[PDB]
Amino acid sequence: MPKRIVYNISSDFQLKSLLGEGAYGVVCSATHKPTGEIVAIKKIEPFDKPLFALRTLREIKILKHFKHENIITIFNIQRPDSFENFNEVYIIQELMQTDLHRVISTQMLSDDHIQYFIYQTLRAVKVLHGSNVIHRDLKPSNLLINSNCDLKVCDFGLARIIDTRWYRAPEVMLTSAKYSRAMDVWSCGCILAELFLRRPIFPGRDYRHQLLLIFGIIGTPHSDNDLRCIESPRAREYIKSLPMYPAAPLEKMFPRVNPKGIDLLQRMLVFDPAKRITAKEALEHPYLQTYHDPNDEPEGEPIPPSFFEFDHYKEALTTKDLKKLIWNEIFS
Ligand SMILES: Nc1ncnc2c1ncn2[C@@H]1O[C@H](COP(=O)(O)OP(=O)(O)O)[C@@H](O)[C@H]1O
Ligand SMILES: [Mg+2]
Repeated sequence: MPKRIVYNISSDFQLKSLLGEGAYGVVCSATHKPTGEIVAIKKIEPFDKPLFALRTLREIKILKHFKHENIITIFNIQRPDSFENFNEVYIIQELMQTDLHRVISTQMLSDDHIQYFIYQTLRAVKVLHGSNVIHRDLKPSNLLINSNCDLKVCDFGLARIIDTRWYRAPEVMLTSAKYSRAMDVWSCGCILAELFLRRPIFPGRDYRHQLLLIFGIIGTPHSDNDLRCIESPRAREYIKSLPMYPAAPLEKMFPRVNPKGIDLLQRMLVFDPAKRITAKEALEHPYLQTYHDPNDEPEGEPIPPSFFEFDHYKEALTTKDLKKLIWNEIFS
């Protein structure tokens, strides 16, 4: 518990350990004295840029609205004592043991575990997509895991309601990419790839490098038909200035990996977003039959765009505007 970590929270809590520290959030476990229960508290200081406040608002509205076995459970949100003093947001949630990035880099995983993790990740993506929400930042560190391997997705601040570059879909990097469910499926494929390979599959240093590593594996879109899904004719030019790589032979690349797993993986890492398998289909794929239960996979209920009506504001919301919005979401 670095001393330089201060939480203006109810004294009922005793900070125990530091679990994460970024430019947006800081997460620590903490004991709740009245019950003895250990929890996790995500502290956010969102009022220096509108971007951080928008991210904060989207994240708590999502966490307060969604209830699903594979979505992190929120217990409550600290109640600020006054509006003037309100400068930090403290989200109190169920404590999880670790996250998938930590497991992947510290554990050898059996096939059964890889199947179960990717399965739960897809089950969460399905309910979000069914509710017309795309996460947009799916990666192993945002997949929380506890001892019995239950997985729960977290970090919902970048979500959007429809209509790290290492896990980003190519379409997102070639143009003013439209938000689509397919970009989450692409990240899911990068995560499945990482589970098999035991390290990230496309660790690009920059945008150029990233595309280089990507086509290296899936094949360079050659024919016009392939590039017709790319809006910016210049973007198409860029692609053509690339080597014409052939789709790598994954069975030979991952000789110790379950073939069905390989098959599912190639249906996810497809250049053309429209040709990418959907979350729902992926749950129905043979690789996951041990876990698939079409009567236990919530389809979701549509959320209107007005749920984040502020994402469409013409004259960009002021920080004070955003502060009242966050405050009202906390007290409701
Ligand atoms: N509920 C939780 N239980 C245990 N660890 C957590 C929990 N929430 C977050 N963490 C840890 O904190 C890290 C960062 O949290 P995250 O919510 O993704 O915030 P950030 O926006 O900073 O990435 C995670 O990668 C994980 O290791
Ligand atoms: Mg995160």
